[PDB]
Amino acid sequence: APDREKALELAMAQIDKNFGKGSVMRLGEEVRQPISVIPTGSISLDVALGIGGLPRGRVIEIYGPESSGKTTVALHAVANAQAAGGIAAFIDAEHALDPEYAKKLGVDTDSLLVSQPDTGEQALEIADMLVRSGALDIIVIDSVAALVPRAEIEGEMGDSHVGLQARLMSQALRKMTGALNNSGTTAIFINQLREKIGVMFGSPETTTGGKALKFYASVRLDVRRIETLKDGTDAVGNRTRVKVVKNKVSPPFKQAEFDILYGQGISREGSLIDMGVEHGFIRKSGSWFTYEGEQLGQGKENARKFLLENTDVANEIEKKIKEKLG
Repeated sequence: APDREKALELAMAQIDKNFGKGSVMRLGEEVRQPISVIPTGSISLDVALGIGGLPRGRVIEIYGPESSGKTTVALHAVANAQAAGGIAAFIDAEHALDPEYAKKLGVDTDSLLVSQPDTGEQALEIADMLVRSGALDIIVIDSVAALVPRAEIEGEMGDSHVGLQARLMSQALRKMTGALNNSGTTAIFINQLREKIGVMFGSPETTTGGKALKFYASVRLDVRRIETLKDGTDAVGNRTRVKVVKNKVSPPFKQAEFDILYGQGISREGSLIDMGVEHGFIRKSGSWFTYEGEQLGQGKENARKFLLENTDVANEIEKKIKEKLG
């Protein structure tokens, strides 16, 4: 009771000191303030990070099977970082990006830097100096599994005696991190995979590069698709679930879900309905959503419709959901 809580709180103190920001931390803390934070679009995922958005000046890794929604976030994370006089850079190595879409999210493509490395070392060296500049305030290495070494991509082997794509990543991230912090340029890395089977086995290892990325990232996000959608017709989109499996700026293991419409991507509107009920700020009168008095409609997408008609009631519902959490 006495000397205990006393010796502990003290001990941890002696820890964070010679060990980064919050090395140790109880899963039920309040967290301080990393101010610099990029809205991830989805608010659900925002409070999830505890800090409300991606911690600026750090390395983020969004990993998950295909069709999940990794970039959608990343992109948004850019659409926001941008709509604030920010400069974004997109180190593409998958040659898989669709402006039309990234435009409907809020990215200023025309003003978006987008390189296309021919080798791994290249993709990373670029991001390095393209970081020192203190200009960029967010870069997005698209596809870690794609950062193939000059070697394997130069016939001379595919491996033979190495761990290159691993030795590679490590080397980079290393001198790549110290520089990120200074320039305060948060860096997102997209990881590619294939989903579960009830209980995970698979390859938490890595696409031989992410091994290091694990220890260097300050936040890691497990973006898995949970279930598709419908509303009379066929399907307007996927609902996705993100499990923040690591976090050195707030408590980890938090959850967050939200809708990705095949059209506009994230569904702010609907993202409110969900957190609207979970926070009582809106109620259900039997599949008939209603916000104190006036009903929104029968069915999430219907209330989404109505919520998508008038910005006011929305900004209001938003207004409250945010004050009940900070």
